[PDB]
Formats: sequence, structure tokens, C-alpha cells
Amino acid sequence: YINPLDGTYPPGTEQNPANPNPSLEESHPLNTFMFQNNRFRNRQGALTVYTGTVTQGTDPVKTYYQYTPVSSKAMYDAYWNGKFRDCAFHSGFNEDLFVCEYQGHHHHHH
Repeated sequence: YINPLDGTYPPGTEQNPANPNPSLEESHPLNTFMFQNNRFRNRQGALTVYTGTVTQGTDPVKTYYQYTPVSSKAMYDAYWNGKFRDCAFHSGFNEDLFVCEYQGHHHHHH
């Protein structure tokens, strides 16, 4: 068995050229899309997964949505096999986060 989710590609490297810096968005841009009931970032072919919200500065605390570049080849592989190619490139760009039509391989299970 090989676990493709093992995070074997650390960002900020030659092996993974994706920016290793987790990104913070105060509010979700229309170029962002949700996949697998999660929120995902597509940036120049780089796929980012949200780790959650982050607070910085206290009273008022600033809370931003944090997206960390996926270190797991399987998420990128999902892109390269044209399953994210089929969904991440829809115009949308309407006043809300874009919803992806793909939701994983669920035609064996409900």
C-alpha cells in the first residue's frame, strides 16, 4: 500500500515549487472554489487547502482564512488527471465562493 496523502512534497522546494507560505484571505475571493466539502485554492496550478481561520492582533482580533499548500501528491495528482482541470477552471466569478461539481469518487458509495 502507498499512501499518496503522505505529504511527501514539502512546499518551497525544487520538488514542490509551490509557495510554502500559508496564505491568508480576509474574505473568500470569487476565484476560490470548494471541493470535498472543503474550501480550496487554485493559484497558477497550485492547490491550497484551508487549515482554518487565524487570529492576529488582539482586541480587535484579526481573523483571516488560512490556506496551506497541499504537501500530498494525491491532491495535485487529482489536478493532473484532469479532474480538477474539469472543475477549477469554470468562470463563475459571482458574489460568493465557487462550488465545484466534483465531490470525490462516490459512485460505489452514496
